Order: sequence, then structure tokens, then C-alpha cells
Amino acid sequence: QSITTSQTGTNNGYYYSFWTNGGGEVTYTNGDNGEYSVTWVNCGDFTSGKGWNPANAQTVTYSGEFNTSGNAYLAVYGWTTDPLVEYYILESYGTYNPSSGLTLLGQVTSDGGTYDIYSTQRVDQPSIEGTSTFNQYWSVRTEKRVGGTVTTANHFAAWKALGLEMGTYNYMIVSTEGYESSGSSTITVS
Repeated sequence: QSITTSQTGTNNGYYYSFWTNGGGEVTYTNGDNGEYSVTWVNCGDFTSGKGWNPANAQTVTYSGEFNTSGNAYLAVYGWTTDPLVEYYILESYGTYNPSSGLTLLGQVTSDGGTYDIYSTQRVDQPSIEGTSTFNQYWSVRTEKRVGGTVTTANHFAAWKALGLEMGTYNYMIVSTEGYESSGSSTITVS
């Protein structure tokens, strides 16, 4: 049922990943089908969500509720390997825009919205491969929204068209991530 330390697995047909670096209390609960719920209060950093692994650039439809007082992200979130990349298609966030001070590369239109595209390097940082160096790519929706359809293939295509290198898909989830914040989300992925 409800968990408080990091854990990955499969649940009702969905890959799920719950990662926390231990700070505050974060509680993660798998629901039915593609649903998950997470609630956090004064967290450190954590990421949580359902999706697929390995992913296949799914057109993802999600719905639900995401709220925070502080710094949190709602994004289609995953990784590639060879090369190693961490990426976000950021649909909503709280008090902090994570593209702040990142390199802007362009804009992409998809699913009725506009996203600005950014890249940064993460150097000797925690990863799905242990401590590693990798690029981190963002599509940040120019207006926040919680629910709709994300055609992740359009983002991946725009990133590569603009010159970003992408590897083989590893997991891809609809992630709630919190950072020094409190809040809650409940999200159904399909």
C-alpha cells in the first residue's frame, strides 16, 4: 500500500517509480490502472509517477489534481541511455520555473499548447545509472495546465530537430516532483 522510501516496480500494467532522498515526509500510493497519489510536506527532493519502462514515446493522456505551496513539477518525465539524458515535458509547476538560467533553444507546438525548449548539463549527479553526467532537456508549457494529452513524440522530434541528442528510451512516467516544498497530487495516466 502507501510507501515512504524509494521503490519501483509494476502496478496494474504500469511501471511506477517512487524516488525520495529522504527529506520530510513523502507518502506515495499506487491506485488502480494508471493512477497514483503522492502527498508531501516539507520534502527534500522526490519524483514519483506511473508510465512505462522501457518507454516508446507514448501519446500520454493524464488527468487529475496537482497543488503545492512551493517548488514542485508536474511533467512527463523520463530517461534515455546511450547517450544518457534526463528529460521533462513540464505541464505545470509551483513557485519556481526550472528553466530559469537554462539554455533556451526554441519553441515547439504540441497538443494545443506552446512549449519553450531548454537544455542544461547535469554533472556527477544521481541518475538511473548511479552518479553520472548527462544532459537534461525541458519542454516547458508557456501556460500551466493539469490534464490533457501529451504527444511525447512531438517533443522528442522537436528536441532532435533543434540539435539535441537523444538515446534509447528508458522509463517514461507522468511525474510529480517536489523540492523543499509541501503539496499533493493525484494523477491518472493512460
